Amino acid sequence: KPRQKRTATKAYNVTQAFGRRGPEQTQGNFGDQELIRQGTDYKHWPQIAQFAPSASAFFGMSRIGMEVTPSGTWLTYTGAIKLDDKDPNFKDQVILLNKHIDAYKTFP
Amino acid sequence: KKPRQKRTATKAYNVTQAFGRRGPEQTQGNFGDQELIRQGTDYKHWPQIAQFAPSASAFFGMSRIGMEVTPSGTWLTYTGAIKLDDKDPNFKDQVILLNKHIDAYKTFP
Repeated sequence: KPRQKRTATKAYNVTQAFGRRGPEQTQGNFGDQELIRQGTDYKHWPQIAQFAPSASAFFGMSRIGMEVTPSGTWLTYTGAIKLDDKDPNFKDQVILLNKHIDAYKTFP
Repeated sequence: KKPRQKRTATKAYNVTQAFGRRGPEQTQGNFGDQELIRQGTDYKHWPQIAQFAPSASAFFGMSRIGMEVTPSGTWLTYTGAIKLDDKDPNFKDQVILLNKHIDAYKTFP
């Protein structure tokens, strides 16, 4: 199955499925060590996954493009998802997302 | 009623209804010709498009995720790229299909 259809778990983790966390255009930057090692087994995974798009929304909400580089042919995507600041758990949701965004920068 | 990112477009609740008019601005979607806009996931080639959409795990694993707080609220930003498989015997058809939908809105009201 292609990379975009993989699901990370304890036995096949985020790094294995999706590469090291990092800053470059081809890399993902999301996840602290616990999420990287556990994937969808991570204790707070469903609280993160609520923000992941359906296939329909992915193609409906995003700015989609095609690029061709020496490495290959790429379907590019970009977008933004608004958090509901009336959700009771809003403050915690933001805290959780921020804990995982660029977590790798403090990997010792 | 569902959060925008969990909606599913269909003939009953089409791409415009679920995700707004296509156009060139940000958070504005640019993907879909008139047939896909009207049909969503009922579109005849929807599976050949959906093969490129990430799982929840992949979306958070592959993408560049950010958080933008602005006068309108708090936004989770995402950017990334999905590699097509150059060795897939249907690669040429995939490229044609995606290109047919990217910025299709430019050609119709």
